[PDB]
Amino acid sequence: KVFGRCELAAAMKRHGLDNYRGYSLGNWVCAAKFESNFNTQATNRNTDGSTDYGILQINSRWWCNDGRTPGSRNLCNIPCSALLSSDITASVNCAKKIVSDGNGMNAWVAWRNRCKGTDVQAWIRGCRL
Ligand SMILES: [Cl-]
Ligand SMILES: [Cl-]
Ligand code: NA
Ligand code: NA
Repeated sequence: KVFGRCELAAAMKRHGLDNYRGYSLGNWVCAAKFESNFNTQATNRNTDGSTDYGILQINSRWWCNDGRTPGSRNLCNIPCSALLSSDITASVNCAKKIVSDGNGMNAWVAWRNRCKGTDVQAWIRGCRL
C-alpha cells in the first residue's frame, strides 16, 4: 500500500508514535517519505547482504528474520515479510524498539540526512489528526 501523507500521519498517531521518545509526528512522516516513499512494500538490499524492509526500511541484520542474512539477529522477533503489510502495526512496534536503543532516530540514515534539523512540522501541515 502507498499511503498518502496525512493518512500515514493519522495511522502513526493511532499507533502511538506522536512524541514517542520525544520525536514529534512530523519526524516519523519525514523519515517514511525518504526511506520508502510511503510504500509499505519497499525493499532494498545492502552491501553486507542484509535487506531493508517496509515503510521504515528496517534492516534484517539486527531486527527481523528473512532467512538469508547469516549471523543476523531478530531483535523484533518477526519475519521481515511482516513489515511489508498494509497494516503498519508490526513496523511501528519494531520502530519503537529501534528508537529506544540509545541512538534515537539517528538509526535511520535518511532521517539524519534529510529530516534532522529541518521544519519537520511541515510534513503534517493541513492534516486532520
Ligand atoms: Cl495501519
Ligand atoms: Cl533521542
Ligand atoms: Na511535528
Ligand atoms: Na536477522
